[PDB]
Amino acid sequence: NNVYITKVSAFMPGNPIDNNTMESVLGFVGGRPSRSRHIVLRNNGIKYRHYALDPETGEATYTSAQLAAEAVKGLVDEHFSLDDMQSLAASSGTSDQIIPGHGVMVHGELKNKPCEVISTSGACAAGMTAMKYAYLSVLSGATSNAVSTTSEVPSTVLHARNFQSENEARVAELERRPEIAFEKDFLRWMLSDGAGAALLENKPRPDGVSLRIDWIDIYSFANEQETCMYSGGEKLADGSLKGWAQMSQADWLAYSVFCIKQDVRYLNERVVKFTLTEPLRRIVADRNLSSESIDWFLPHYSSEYFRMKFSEGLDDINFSIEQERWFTNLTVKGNTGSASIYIMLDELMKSGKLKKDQRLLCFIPESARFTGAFMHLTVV
Amino acid sequence: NNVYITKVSAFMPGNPIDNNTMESVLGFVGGRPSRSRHIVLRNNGIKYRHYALDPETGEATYTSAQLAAEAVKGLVDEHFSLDDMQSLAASSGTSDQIIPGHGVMVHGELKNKPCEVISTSGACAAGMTAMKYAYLSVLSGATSNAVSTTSEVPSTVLHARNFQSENEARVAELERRPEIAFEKDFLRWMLSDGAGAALLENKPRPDGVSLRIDWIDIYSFANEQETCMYSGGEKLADGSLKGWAQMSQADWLAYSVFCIKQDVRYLNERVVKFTLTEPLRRIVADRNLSSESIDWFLPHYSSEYFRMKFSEGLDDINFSIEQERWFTNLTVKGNTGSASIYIMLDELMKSGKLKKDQRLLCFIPESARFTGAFMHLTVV
Repeated sequence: NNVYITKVSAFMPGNPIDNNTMESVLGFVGGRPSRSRHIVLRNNGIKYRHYALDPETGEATYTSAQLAAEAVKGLVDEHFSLDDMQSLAASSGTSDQIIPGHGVMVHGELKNKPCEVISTSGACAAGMTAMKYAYLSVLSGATSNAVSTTSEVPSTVLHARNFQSENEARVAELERRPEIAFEKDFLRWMLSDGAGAALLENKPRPDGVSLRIDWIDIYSFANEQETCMYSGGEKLADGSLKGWAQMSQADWLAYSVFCIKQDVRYLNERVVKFTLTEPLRRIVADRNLSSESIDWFLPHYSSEYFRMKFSEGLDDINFSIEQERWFTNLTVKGNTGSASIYIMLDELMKSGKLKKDQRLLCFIPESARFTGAFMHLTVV
Repeated sequence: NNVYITKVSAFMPGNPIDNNTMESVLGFVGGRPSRSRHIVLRNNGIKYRHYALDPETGEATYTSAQLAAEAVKGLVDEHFSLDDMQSLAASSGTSDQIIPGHGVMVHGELKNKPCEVISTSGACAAGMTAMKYAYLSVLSGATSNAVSTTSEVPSTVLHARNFQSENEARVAELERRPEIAFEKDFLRWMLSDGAGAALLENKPRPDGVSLRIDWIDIYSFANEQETCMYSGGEKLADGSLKGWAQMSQADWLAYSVFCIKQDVRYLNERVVKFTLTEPLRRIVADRNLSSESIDWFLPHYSSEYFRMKFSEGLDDINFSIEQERWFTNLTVKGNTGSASIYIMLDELMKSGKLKKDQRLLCFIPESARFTGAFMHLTVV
């Protein structure tokens, strides 16, 4: 009983948007430009990204459910139609609503016949917990195929309108040039929109390359790490997170409780050890891994600032992988959060660089409260 | 390989609250008592329920993460300790925050050692997609045990404070009737708080009874049914759902965008067909089931009004099951959403009424956008 990725699909809304255009798309808070955009862009290295926003009108061009539906429809070919789907697992850190779950909204867009639909939640790793669900479904024999998909439209919550009531509130407290906290403004030049999907099957395709999933290992370090990326709440001085419904309605607006925030200094101190080295050293030992066997390393490292910090982490645990074997399109596609690993896998599989028997290691960290997800693939 | 539920656990916050006491815990909107509470209670037949709310001082007694952690802790005994957990799958229709996912917040409360943590999302069926993830983990051989847990604290969003800006906006608009619509007040007398947890293992336990999971089948009918229960958005005239981030910040408050709403006429028209009869007649045909072979039917039917309507649905597909084989504790535990099936299973496994070889059919509908989840169990 084996599981193979036989088709991957990526969908980026609209056109690539360069560093000089992006602020006009995401808007000015309180009539003024962002103070730190320039150095955020310099540190993260990202040069283009996509937003599900109309360039001329600023209207939304895709809900999160539509974006995911577009990616799933990219899996359809002569070997697979939507109605063949035996199980659909979907996630989005930026779901359009709180209830219903994201997956049934995607099913509503796809309109394929009644089938099993699962939603996973969280952030960067949620696309990988959806993929592991789909993997387990086929591996166990519950189904002979499954589809996982994830989508991200943080443009919905990064646009300047998401901070207007906060700006107006500080103007009623008479401050002259109020600026939103860096913990809020920072993610606005980091996160962008994208969606991916994967078809998993219990036999490889007759022609072309398939990727056998050998395993998917996931570890949470929330038992001792604090929340680090959060929305729908506010992080307290003691490190705990206060949920939005424990705050007053007035405060939701005055503090932008529903925008995405990052405890940047805490991230910087702990992301490498508690998303990479602590889980990977466990997995290396338990599975008897050799870094020399890995032909392709696909890391979602979010920001050029962390590329070599993660590489140092691999060194510290005797699992060095030279930059020549690292594959990523972060700089050109954007940090699409949970979709990043799908947008990487999509390009590598369609590139023609893969060779039979080659081995792939996928690393998907989630700084939200420090999860590391890892997947080992073998080309067949 | 096989999967056994070897322990179930349930946690109700606080003391049972009766029909006369409940509105003082949940509050008046705009100083006036609710006009619909009496008939909603008349129709749902519920007499007790629990809220994670201090009844003297009104403050929260458990977050959703804490409520689930209390349930997971109920699983611990001489045969299982928290650190033996190879996988945790958690869900909540009322997560404390949007990011991170509910599961890693549960882990942060439990503080057990690093392990795999997965979150599922949605409403009533999300407890069962979480359980099916745990079941597939053990069925596939990925792990030898797994824990699923779900928690509900709708009290956080049903309290009167969640409607106070809309009341003010309706007073300010000079509405002849300033009360909030039935579609927003209805669920305040329907939904209540509770959590459950289940331990799944690849061998039964020697002492006492175990429940072998024969299968879990799930169907979504969102391909043709509109959204029906929803929060963090609003239903448009054309039946689509507009997500909260597409609405102005002022409208979030003016219209209570983040409260839980239900389209009651659409619910009443469609919930029996598209959560019970359409999925179950598929399951019955595919697995060649006979209603005569089921010793215990455990249905989450939410309201007395629907008990015989679901029973009628069984008749329509020639799967009649008479009331003496139904097991529920709704009237005395409340409608706890996704937790309901855990709270039914907890009582039944502890009642001593289960005999070896008896067969259980669990039915968990989700009206949110019409999913039916079904689980078949055999006492060993």
